[PDB]
Amino acid sequence: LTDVNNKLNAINSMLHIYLPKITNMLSD
Amino acid sequence: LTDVNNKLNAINSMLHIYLPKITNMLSD
Repeated sequence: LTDVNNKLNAINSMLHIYLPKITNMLSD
Repeated sequence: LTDVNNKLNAINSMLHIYLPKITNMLSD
C-alpha cells in the first residue's frame, strides 16, 4: 500500500539527479 | 483506486527510458 510513496521518492531522487546534469551539459 | 500506482509506474518506466538517451545524445 505504501510502495507508491517509495517509488515516488525514487522518481524524485532520479529527477533531481538527472536534471541539473542536463542543464550543465547544455550550458557547456 | 489503485490505478494511481499503475500510472506512477508508467511514468517511472517512461522517465527511466527517456533520460539516459537524452544524456547520451548530449554527450554525443
